Amino acid sequence: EGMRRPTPTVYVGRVPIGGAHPIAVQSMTNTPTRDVEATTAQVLELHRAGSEIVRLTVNDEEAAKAVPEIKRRLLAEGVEVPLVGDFHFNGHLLLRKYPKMAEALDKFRINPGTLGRGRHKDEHFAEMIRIAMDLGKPVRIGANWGSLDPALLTELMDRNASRPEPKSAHEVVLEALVESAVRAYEAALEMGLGEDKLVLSAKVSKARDLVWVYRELARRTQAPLHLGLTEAGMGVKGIVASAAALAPLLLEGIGDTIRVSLTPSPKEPRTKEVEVAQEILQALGLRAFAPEVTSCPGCGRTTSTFFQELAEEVSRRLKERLPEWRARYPGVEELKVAVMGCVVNGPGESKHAHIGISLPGAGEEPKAPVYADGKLLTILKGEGIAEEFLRLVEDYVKTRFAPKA
Amino acid sequence: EGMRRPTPTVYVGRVPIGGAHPIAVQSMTNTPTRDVEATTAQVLELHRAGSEIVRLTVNDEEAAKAVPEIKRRLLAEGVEVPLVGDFHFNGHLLLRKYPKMAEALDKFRINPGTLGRGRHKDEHFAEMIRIAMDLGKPVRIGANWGSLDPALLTELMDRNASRPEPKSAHEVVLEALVESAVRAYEAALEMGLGEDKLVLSAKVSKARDLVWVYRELARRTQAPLHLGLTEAGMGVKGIVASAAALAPLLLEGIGDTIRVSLTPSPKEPRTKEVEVAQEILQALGLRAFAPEVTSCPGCGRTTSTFFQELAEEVSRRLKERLPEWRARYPGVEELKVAVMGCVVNGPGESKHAHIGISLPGAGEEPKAPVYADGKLLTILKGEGIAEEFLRLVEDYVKTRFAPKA
Ligand SMILES: C/C(=C\COP(=O)(O)OP(=O)(O)O)CO
Ligand SMILES: C/C(=C\COP(=O)(O)OP(=O)(O)O)CO
Ligand code: SF4
Ligand code: SF4
Repeated sequence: EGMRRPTPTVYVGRVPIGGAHPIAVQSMTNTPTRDVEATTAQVLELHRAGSEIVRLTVNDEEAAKAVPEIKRRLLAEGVEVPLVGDFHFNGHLLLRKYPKMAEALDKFRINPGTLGRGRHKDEHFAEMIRIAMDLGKPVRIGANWGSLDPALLTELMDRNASRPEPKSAHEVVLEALVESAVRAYEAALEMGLGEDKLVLSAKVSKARDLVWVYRELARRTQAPLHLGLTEAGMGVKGIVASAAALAPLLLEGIGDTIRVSLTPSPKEPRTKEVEVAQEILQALGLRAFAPEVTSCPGCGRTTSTFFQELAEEVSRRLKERLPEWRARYPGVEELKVAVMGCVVNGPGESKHAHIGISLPGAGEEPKAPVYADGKLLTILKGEGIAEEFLRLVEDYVKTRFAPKA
Repeated sequence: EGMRRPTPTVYVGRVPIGGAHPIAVQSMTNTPTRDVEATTAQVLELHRAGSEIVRLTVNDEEAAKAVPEIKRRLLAEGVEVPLVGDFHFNGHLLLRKYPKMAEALDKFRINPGTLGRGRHKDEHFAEMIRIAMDLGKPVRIGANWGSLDPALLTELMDRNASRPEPKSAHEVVLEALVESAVRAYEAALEMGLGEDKLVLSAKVSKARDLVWVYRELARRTQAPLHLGLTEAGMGVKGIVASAAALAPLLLEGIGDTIRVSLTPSPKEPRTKEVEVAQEILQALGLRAFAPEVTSCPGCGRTTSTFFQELAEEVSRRLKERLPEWRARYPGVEELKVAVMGCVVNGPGESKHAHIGISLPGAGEEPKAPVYADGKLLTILKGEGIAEEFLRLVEDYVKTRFAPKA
């Protein structure tokens, strides 16, 4: 778009991850995995909302035993969404003990910071890779600075201490995180895990750090990169931090799949993080999921209640019509609609949309121009402007995005 | 931090804008400017929420007649927030006819696309600039692709047609927008408007485009830059788009004041855009407005309702106590609190905060280790871990951010 950083293709189930493929949205469940009903339902829900890949924790024996049945229930519904198993501390134990789960999973996640501490640490690593290789499973090697390999930090602390100009302890923590991921990645390649089976990540919780980190990742490896700002937080803060962190990197062509790590409000659904990941990619023109509305903030030049109501109804109708438009009209995901408050930027901004309307603001003739494909399509006056506009959009979508050839 | 693109300082009222100064948050009212009662109220509201400068439309005579009164009322409350006047089409008439309005304002906004169409557009431009200079008022020359100079687009469209390889119609639009701001900028300086009286913007409604644009503006001029994604839209979309548009630029050191162009929902207050502007800068470490919470998404390894509720309670308490902490504890705005769901990343991430808590996972003990200043502080057990942690948080602040000198 672009342009994309070159990487081999990693297939997570039927979903290809890589530089020649769309950046894939994924998310993670928060149901107890031992609860097959709750976990199956949420996987469905996340998949429904647009999660192309879904991760779940496989944290103990009960969780592992449920994974085949969850996978069974998804398949019985024709739901071929890929499951990634999240493993910490005991990943080698469960995968060994439970081969039906290892087989059920479509990808394993390994954290090089939660393997175990020492010389059995390598064995756990090697066991997990071996099982992936025997089954032909892809692996994510994912570092996270909340669980940084202490031995590596020490080693780089030692290294940095004797540089002619030592770097800051903070910069060294980052170095050590990158180094954890890269060295684990290179160890897996040395064991013979194919380039087409290995995804990397190395997450931190501050936007400025994360850009540093993934720039080094991209520089030092060829692997597709899983990008996210971990422990993003709640509400507006969590949404903003996630977007601000990922955007500079994505605009640089770094990132091949993303997850947004929002803390849900108790009154919020787990599908919200999917919404955010989608809006990030679409805002950067890197994906198109669903029609969008470009609207002005409204100011003293337009009637506030009228305007905000019109903008809200247009966005709700688009969302309403989307399930039908997907089936009927292929390509409708790229639809861009404008709703503007007055003649200052109304017409101009409307012409940058597929279709748009500007209301007459203060000082203006009581008319509301509608533009389509850059030129005046018609002029609305009177009551029922919202529904009139939405009829124009409906016909527009039918015409521009109709199936052809 | 950084580093900041160097610029002269432009004082908007008492608010300094420039490379040597904190990036200033601003906003814009949407009340009828002629409604003194409504508009004074909203300016206070926005200033209270943290808008350091507030813009209001001055679109007509009635609007103009109100601005001196609005300013009077703000000042009688000891509120010295700078007011920016947004002018289109008739700025020269209003500024000429209503000199007290000209004086009451703290800054004038000019749009080079809404001046008039041709050579009287220069006369309108010059009158406004001349008035600004006589009063020593700062000016923003703000271009917007929703009101792009049509003669300018034609010219560059024609010029581009004769390049050995013409650019797309889209890229030229961006070209013309830069050139509109750049040309108006050099025109105003040639008129003798001071470098310390000139701020620039050139806004588009698409992130990737906005990055290209402000990179060009930054390169071709020396002026402080007002940065924003115009017509950002509603809800999560508008929030994400604003964040993703501004972050790449701010991280590059481009941008000296920001505005977030959110379309409010009818049930949301005009202050949300200020909230978002705040979160953008604090996420990138550029400002510190208020304590923040770093929290995990939660997963199958912890109990959802408890974790999400506790995280919420922490964030609400921070918000509740800040007015008190603001007076008592200088610097508390930098406070970072972590709330984590389990032992995998809990301790690590917590040790990266000022104070944080690691909760007991689905592998259980109702007890939660608390970290402060990078090390283990204590271990809470039993019921009321939530309330006990928050008492620890209050005590932490009382000690860490205690009065000094
Ligand atoms: C579950 C977990 C961390 C946060 O979920 P995250 O998607 O923020 O990070 P990671 O899993 O490291 O990619 C364990 O590292
Ligand atoms: C009111 C207005 C535009 C939108 O408010 P904006 O702050 O999004 O854009 P601008 O004012 O052009 O910097 C007039 O261009
Ligand atoms: S389009 Fe008009 S009403 Fe909307 S923000 Fe711009 S000037 Fe104000
Ligand atoms: S800290 Fe624990 S509960 Fe939270 S997301 Fe990470 S692994 Fe899951």
